[PDB]
Amino acid sequence: MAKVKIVGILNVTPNSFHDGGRFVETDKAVVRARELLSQGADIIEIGGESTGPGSNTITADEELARIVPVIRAIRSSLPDANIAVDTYKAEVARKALELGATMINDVSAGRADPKLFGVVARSNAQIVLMYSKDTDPHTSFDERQYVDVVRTVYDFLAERKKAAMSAGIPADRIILDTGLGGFVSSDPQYSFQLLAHLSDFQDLGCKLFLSPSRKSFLAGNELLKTADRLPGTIAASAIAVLHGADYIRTHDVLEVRRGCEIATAINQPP
Amino acid sequence: MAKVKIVGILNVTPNSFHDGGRFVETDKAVVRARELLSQGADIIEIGGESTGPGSNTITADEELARIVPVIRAIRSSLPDANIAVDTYKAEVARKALELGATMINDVSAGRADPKLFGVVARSNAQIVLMYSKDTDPHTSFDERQYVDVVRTVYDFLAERKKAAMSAGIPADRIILDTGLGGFVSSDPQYSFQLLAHLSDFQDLGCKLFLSPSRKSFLAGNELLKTADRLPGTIAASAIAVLHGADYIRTHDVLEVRRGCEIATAINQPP
Ligand SMILES: Nc1nc(O)c2nc(CNc3ccc(C(=O)O)cc3)cnc2n1
Ligand SMILES: Nc1nc(O)c2nc(CNc3ccc(C(=O)O)cc3)cnc2n1
Repeated sequence: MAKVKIVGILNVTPNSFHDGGRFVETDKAVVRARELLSQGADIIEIGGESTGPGSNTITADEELARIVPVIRAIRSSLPDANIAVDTYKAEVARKALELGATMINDVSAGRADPKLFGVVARSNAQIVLMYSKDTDPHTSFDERQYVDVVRTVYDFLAERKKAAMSAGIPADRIILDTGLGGFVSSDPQYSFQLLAHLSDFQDLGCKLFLSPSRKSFLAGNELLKTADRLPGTIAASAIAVLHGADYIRTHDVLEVRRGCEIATAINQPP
Repeated sequence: MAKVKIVGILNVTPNSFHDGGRFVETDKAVVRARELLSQGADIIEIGGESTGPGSNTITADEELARIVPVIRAIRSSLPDANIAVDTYKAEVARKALELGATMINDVSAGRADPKLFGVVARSNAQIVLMYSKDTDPHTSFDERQYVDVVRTVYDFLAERKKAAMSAGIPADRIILDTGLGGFVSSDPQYSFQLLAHLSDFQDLGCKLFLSPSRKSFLAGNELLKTADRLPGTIAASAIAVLHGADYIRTHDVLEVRRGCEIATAINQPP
């Protein structure tokens, strides 16, 4: 059984407000991609629009203005790099694929932009379909309750896979993500239940993709801030791999790679 | 489902027994004990004789000269702390129990000293019986092979539990440890198989105790040295808890506690 593919998060978020222009943010992104690769990332995932807590929506033009220089610079300086883009906007995905990205990660599962499925279908790229409790990726993180969150998410992902296939994406280019954290509920129990039952989602026939990545459900009893959730991220990501994850999305490539290697080894027979 | 109990390692083997100082400074050990407690250790485990790579045997007299001052200082400045002692020697355990230790951790599983079982039986302390491929804790770490390491270790622990009980120790005071790292084999695959099948040991009726703690089986494909094994230790300890460990022994108390809390949460039913 194979190693997990580590997806290193590269957020392009211009919020410094100083004398330097867009080039400073682009240069920051390139140094960060080099570091992620140094730490053993298999894939560099570029995102121009945060969907974390308290985030809001940007225009497609602003999102392209952020990620296009970055993709260009990484492709030229690091041509071996495997590039993914985190976007739910068809116009953003189309340009990113033309510039050499090979993976599109859609937190809306193709629901925010009905044209995105066709953009990926006409390419050679893979698509990540993630479960979210609402169609809008920037909905507030309410305390959503579930009678059976595993069944709810499973039925959702089955439906979205069938829609992606009807739009022309073959099953072997579809990757599935249960969602975690606020995407599921501000109540952490449901994220833990998806992690406990993650192997069930292998019956949909698709590779699995997870992003524990210091999310709110890892706050624990101490209600840890983001900066203190690295131990919890390592544990959650290792257990996800133990239960079938093929991709792990993370800010902390070195540590999460090494932790998930242990999970992979525990999964091996003699 | 209860939290794991975190056993914080306080090893007071001196830097260089023969070349430098004969003992550690007692106040520095107390400082470390206070940090382990403040990081969330439930138990402080004092040991005067190390058993990792290349360790040296020491006499019972010298072992007492190491741990007695440190136990006395901790019981005076931290009387609420739970004390365990890591020793395979009956005369060390006897004095440790007199001074208030409530758990004896024996890496020989009661084999190295025929009197140890009886000393523990005449106390109210718990005893940890760990599997090792050889009785002598300082045996070199050979590449021991197994046809079925789970079966071998299971039958060993069943036999040591029966021996402890024959010596008057009740089953509800017996704690079992599969061993990890060189205690099992210099081949890491056998330590991963024990972790993968740890739930098989719940048939024995005893709480389970594990010490991933930056051991050699966490070296991975990079053949990481001790300093780089914290992520793997978090992942292995978390997975051990997910698979039924009741105690986790570590010197990285803060991080391993937080990671293991995630494993406990994933184990909880809706
Ligand atoms: N495929 C996939 N899977 C994710 O889990 C994901 N998460 C984020 C970032 N969004 C969040 C959402 C919630 C939280 C919190 O509750 O803390 C944090 C970050 C962005 N892209 C993502 N893509
Ligand atoms: N109950 C229990 N369980 C242990 O696992 C343990 N380990 C050590 C320390 N000994 C070792 C042995 C092997 C290795 C390596 O291969 O790296 C490292 C340290 C000391 N007390 C212990 N007690």
